[PDB]
Amino acid sequence: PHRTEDNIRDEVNPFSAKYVPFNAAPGSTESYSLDEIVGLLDVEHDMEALKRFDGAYWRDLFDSRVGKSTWPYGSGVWSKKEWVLPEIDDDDIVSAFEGNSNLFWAERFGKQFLGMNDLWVKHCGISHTGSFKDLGMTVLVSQVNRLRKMKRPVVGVGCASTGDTSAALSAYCASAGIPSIVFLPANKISMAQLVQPIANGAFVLSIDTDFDGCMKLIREITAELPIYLANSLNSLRLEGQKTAAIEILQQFDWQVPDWVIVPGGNLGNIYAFYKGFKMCQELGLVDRIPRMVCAQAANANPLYLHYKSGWKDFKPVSIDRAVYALKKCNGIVEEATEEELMDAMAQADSTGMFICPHTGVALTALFKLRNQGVIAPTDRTVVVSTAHGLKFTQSKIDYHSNAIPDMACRFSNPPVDVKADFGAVMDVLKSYL
Amino acid sequence: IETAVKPPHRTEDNIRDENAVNPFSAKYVPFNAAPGSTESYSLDEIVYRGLLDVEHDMEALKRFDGAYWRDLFDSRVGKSTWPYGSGVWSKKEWVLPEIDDDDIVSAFEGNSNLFWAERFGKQFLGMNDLWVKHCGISHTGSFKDLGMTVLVSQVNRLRKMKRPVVGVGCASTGDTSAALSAYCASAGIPSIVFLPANKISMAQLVQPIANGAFVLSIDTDFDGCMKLIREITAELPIYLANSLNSLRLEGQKTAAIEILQQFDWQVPDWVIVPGGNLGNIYAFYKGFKMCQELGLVDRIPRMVCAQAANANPLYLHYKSGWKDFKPVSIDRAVYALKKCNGIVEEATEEELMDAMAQADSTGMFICPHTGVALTALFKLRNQGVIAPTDRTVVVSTAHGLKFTQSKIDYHSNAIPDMACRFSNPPVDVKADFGAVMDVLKSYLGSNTLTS
Repeated sequence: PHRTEDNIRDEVNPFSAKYVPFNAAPGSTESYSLDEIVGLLDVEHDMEALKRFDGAYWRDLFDSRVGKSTWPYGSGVWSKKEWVLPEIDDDDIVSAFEGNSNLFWAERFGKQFLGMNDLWVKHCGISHTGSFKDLGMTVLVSQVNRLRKMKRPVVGVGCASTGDTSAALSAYCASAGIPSIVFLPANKISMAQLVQPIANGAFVLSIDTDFDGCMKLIREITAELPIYLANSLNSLRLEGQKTAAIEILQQFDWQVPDWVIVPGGNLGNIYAFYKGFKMCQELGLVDRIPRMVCAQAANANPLYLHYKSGWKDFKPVSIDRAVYALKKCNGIVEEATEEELMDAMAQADSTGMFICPHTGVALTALFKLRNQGVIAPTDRTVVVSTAHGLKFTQSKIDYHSNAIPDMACRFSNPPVDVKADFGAVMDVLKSYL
Repeated sequence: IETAVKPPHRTEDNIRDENAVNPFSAKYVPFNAAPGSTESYSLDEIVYRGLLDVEHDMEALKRFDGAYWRDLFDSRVGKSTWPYGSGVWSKKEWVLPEIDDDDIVSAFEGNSNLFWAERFGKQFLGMNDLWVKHCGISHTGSFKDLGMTVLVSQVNRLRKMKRPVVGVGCASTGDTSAALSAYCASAGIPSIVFLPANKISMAQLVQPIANGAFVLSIDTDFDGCMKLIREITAELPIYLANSLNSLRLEGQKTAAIEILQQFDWQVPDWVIVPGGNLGNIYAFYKGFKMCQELGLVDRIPRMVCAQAANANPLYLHYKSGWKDFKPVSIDRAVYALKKCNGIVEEATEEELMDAMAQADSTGMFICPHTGVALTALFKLRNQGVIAPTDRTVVVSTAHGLKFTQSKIDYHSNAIPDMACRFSNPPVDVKADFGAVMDVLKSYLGSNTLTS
């Protein structure tokens, strides 16, 4: 007769968190009940309250929740609730038990292509929406669900993008029965790109105008209707995303890896991991944080240049957080060309994986840093995969059919045509074998 | 009191640290018979006297009580050690007891997400304890990975014992082939796909291709193809994917053990298994059964085999009380369903799709088979067979991401001979505040009279 929510409702909160200006002096502070958006905001937890419990207490508390199907600890994010949204009521949490993603030992690729024996991939993309964003959306949508119930007018959530952010947002909104709206220029509508929000019941508007005319319409609409924008409560999603780092540690029985390579499409990622590794060390779960590499596609943004110039010319798509993080962990930034990224992807896939392009960027960077002697053959290294390879089948098909203009596709493995003659078949097989 | 761990060591070397007599073993046995024949797993038998089944020495296993097994397995949860980091190998003693960890080929498959379908359960079925076992949320996006790690590990073992095995072959284009080639690539074992040229589809073969499989586009049909395969394998040491079929079930059954483990060893009332491949339902039965026989739990759940309408004679036989059943091979499914007081139900193409759209509307992103499973669940709910509070688990065998075209077609009302009654296409609107505000107002249902 009872659901898991009842089961746990059967059992003062010392923990809390608040918005704070990202990296400031004694500054100000906002509440999560508010919709502040700005200087970027950062979520700050009461470290004083948390330090009242030692490292062993936190390691054990979290480990005791591993493998459970209870509410809401069955989630890799909520199993660390005290460090994410300490004050939310379990009744408001919107979760699909995201997290607890596969931590894969890349034995063959590590050894055959990098002379490594301890290379791993954190498959954040192996989840229900096929994206790392689910970790952040469970937090954002839960908070929105909380505010909604406190009768703080919130008729729905809005979004103006067509990628993974939108897919994860609409999936969680649908889960809580919260209206989800997607605002897009008609010429940007692609059934393929919108398959998830669409399947998830989102209200997708094909507006006859351009991006600018669209942003203008959104601003006007949200100005008169209680509709929060996806990338508005951006700071909140990092609280969910940072648990992936805590998870890596937990999965290694609380041993800190030497290197963690994070593909930086969204530069908030690297900061989220840093935030997660950092909270673990500050609270004594572990004694150190790993050095991190921000792997970027060539010419994606000025981050790589600044890194090469020792950060000297850096002045606070917003690389502030990434710079801060990399500085704090003696980090590094490396690039990968379109062709390196794709060839690395084909090489990884040839060893049995089925990765996303970003992971190709991460592995290219790993290759380079290996040659440069920065990363040792025996360094325990973790590459973060943020999206399921299945989302990039067209790209793989193009590469393997040598259909990518201005690229050799040197590792393509197209089907081999052969006549239905025992002799002919035996000959091609003989060569292959 | 032990030597410090070496930095050049991998988790595989790290566990080689072990030496007495292994009390556990398994062998091929004729499926469902009386006292008799047997063959080793190192052998390549396929039929007997016809299906083979893997039998474990229950005598040896029963020497350890239920609590010992529950605790041994639970102690491996959340670990990244070799090979226990795998949801399959964490139950090694019950899968391939004699294989050496050095021969195991694994990508730490298993430990898949067990999701509480709160909203769908309550809103569409009046249920409070409905769950989905996401076997499809894995590296190849398929449930087959649980079986291929076992099959490819065994093949890898036989290969190293110098028992000639130059590679593995396959004549299909679906998930089986994707999982097979991924694991083969992982062990550096040649993988070959034999297909008629007219059946080659880059989209259907993206994984074996990306995984380095040797894909042959043969100018002939299916029959000419099977003939060629029969000939090739007769002169070359190449095992066929669906040849060592029995072995795959050993891996697949761990999904059932995992469901129990995830519910803190509490047996669900119902488990609904979409039966495209009829071996699935038997694998789950095998898993639940072994847990009860060894005392981990004291009962098995009742099961439902959810089939697409007219997929095979299983549904009919079930309706005729199995009376007319005479031993693509439904023998295993029948046996299992009989053993657990099981049920068979159907779903039409449209019911399956509508159910899929309804499930997705609550936040999921399921495969068509899950639609079949939910349609069956709906029916059994109406019939009163399944109670509103029954702890029920629906098994999803493939990631919804593998069926985006299908969803796109349905939501764009482009599926011939179907209403697509729950399609949710994008809504066209003019760039006018008033216009936009009007559609949103309607959507948000902010009217008090037509609320």
